[PDB]
Amino acid sequence: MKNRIDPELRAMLDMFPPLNLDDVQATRKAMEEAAQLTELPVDEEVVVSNRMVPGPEDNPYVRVRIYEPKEKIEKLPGLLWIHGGGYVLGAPEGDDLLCQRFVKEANCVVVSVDYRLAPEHPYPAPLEDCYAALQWFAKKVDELGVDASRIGVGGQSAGGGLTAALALLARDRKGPELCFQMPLYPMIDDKNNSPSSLEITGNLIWNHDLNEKGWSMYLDGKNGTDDVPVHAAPARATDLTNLPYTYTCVGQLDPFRDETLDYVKRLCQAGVDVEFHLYPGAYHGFETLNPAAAVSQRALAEYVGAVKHVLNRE
Amino acid sequence: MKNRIDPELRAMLDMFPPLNLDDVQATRKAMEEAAQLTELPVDEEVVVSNRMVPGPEDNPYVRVRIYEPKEKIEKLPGLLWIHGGGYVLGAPEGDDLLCQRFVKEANCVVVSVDYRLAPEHPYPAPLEDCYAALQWFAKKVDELGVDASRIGVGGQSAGGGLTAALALLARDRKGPELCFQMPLYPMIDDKNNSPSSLEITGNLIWNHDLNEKGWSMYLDGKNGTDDVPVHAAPARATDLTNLPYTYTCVGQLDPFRDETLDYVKRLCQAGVDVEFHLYPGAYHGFETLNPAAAVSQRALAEYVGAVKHVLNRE
Ligand SMILES: [Mg+2]
Repeated sequence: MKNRIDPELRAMLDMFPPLNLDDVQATRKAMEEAAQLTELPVDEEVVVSNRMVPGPEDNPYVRVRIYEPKEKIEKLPGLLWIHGGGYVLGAPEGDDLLCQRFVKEANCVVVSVDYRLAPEHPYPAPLEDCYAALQWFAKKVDELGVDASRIGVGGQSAGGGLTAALALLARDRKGPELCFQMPLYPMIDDKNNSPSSLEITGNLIWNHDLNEKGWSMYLDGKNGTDDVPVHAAPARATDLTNLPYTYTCVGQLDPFRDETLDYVKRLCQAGVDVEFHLYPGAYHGFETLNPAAAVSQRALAEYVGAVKHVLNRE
Repeated sequence: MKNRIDPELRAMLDMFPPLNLDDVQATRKAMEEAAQLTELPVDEEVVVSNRMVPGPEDNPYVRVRIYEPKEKIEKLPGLLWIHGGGYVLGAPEGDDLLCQRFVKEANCVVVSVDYRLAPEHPYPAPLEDCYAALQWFAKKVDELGVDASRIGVGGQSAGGGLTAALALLARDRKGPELCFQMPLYPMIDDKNNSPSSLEITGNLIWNHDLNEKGWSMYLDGKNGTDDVPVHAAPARATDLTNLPYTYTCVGQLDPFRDETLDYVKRLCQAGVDVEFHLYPGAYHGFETLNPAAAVSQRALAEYVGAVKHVLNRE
């Protein structure tokens, strides 16, 4: 698709080998080796810690990674953050730069979830870990210096899917209150049969074949069948009423373009307040892979600004 | 729920006397008298001129209003601008401030069409006047100091519908080349039956009842029937292939929300480059009516920036 891709995004596609989910163990080991080569500096304005918190009943405690301002004088809003990786890869540490940016620009506390991964822990384990982390965050607002009426949830890709699912689950459980959801370019349609999901086939970071493998591992082979609940695949939701204010965005060359457009359309029809941005010439994860690109800098500034505006509004 | 309107947009909406299209002749006479009580915006960096250009067979001359930089030392891109007004109101002069902004920020020549209005001149008259203006603009690029490979078209509301229609018509006629289309919150679906159209019924600048009247006058009572060509109502297009790079945006509380989302989706599926922004809490024409509002300033800067980016790239 070379001619369709923004020129500032092309060079990074050649710079890294196409992702492979035929060997998930090997892919995770490779990503962890990459992570060790690229360690962030300490940012002196943001204090980062890990904590073990009670998990879902009869399940392991959940690790969360907490980012807070070095100086707290007044009560702050909160953001639950959920990393991506197809439901099968990833760790909170991968998103330290962005979480530190949300703390500094939104003046908030971020709690990032180390959810269990598929295929070892399929649905509902990853979502229940996110829900346990949200319960802990709401319960500990005293100690964190947070306002429980100003907690939102956000994430990218599979983490965006878990964000949209968690907003539905917390609504349905009269669960902790959420003031905002930011399901960025979210993996929400297990059927993998939208035109955009079918069209994106090659080395464009995420594609139809990767999506098929991630959904198969998350849903233990029930992907695409009638035996998939709304909380596993939010595209299946028919009742989107009484969900939180939503910000999302997607690149037009992301396989998730069409499911994202459809979710936005249905949220608006359900009376949910939505801001949505479709970016031209842009593939999945463009803004994380190409930080120097003008379109990446516009996209990052806008969704950091959404967190700042919505979590702090009167 | 008026609580869903952005607080910065509320005060102008209560001062807005609700539009009445039961007597279009009386409404135009009123708007022209209002215009005469206020001097038109001038700008020392922009030179404004009026020209009569050959029209369709129907209307041998069409007036265009031309905005250019005071200092032209190189070849510039061009923007054909199409004002809004429901197909039944308006004149180029109403958009002088925004056309001057495109000249100054995009460093372009703007040609704004004084198209014939419905119901006196129903479809196809308004679109054929725009097409005649585009033919003249392409023909006179050497005289205007414009690059024929860098001409776009843009407009708002009914002008956005004419923009989308003119991109289809120029494609179909192998008509002058367009490098960009900017059909902002465009009036493109004559059926007036989308969920967003039925949702927006009150005093929110444009609504279901006004939309029915504008379409009935533009299409001489054939609105909603099988007797409506794609060039009269671009929502009817099934072939969106080979259309120019598109920017569009819409407020969530605009009746055009759903038809705008659906056209964006179909453009992307046809392989057209598209940027789209949905703004929360925002009604039709918010950014023109509320220049002080933060969401207005973001929206205006983004679509002025799209003109600048797309007309000057490569
Ligand atoms: Mg299948």
